[PDB]
Amino acid sequence: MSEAPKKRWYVVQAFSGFEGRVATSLREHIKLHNMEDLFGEVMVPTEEVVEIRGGQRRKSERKFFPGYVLVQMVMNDASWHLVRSVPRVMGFIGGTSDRPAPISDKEVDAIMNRLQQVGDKPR
Repeated sequence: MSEAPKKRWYVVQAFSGFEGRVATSLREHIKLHNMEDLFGEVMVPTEEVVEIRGGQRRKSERKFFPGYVLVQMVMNDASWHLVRSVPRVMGFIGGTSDRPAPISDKEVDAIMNRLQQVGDKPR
């Protein structure tokens, strides 16, 4: 491209429990529409399976944020339309439901950083 391309991170809203599968669907739709060029690195704050271990106490809460996924890609009419075609997808998260405002790359790292955070010392 005459001008250096810029990659931006976008948030994807999906139903809880299927957030992991939703990401897999992107690879299929993107691979079929050859949109991989736009998608750079998708993030998955949820695991396809769950661990037997759980909160030490029921009163305790979870800092995990299911239903939210981060994906790096360029905002365009193709990808955008491709995202809507993705099944089990509520929509995008940004200023409006038709154009997700881009966020700094460091901000995207903070979101995933929260998932790594654990309640080693519950109070």
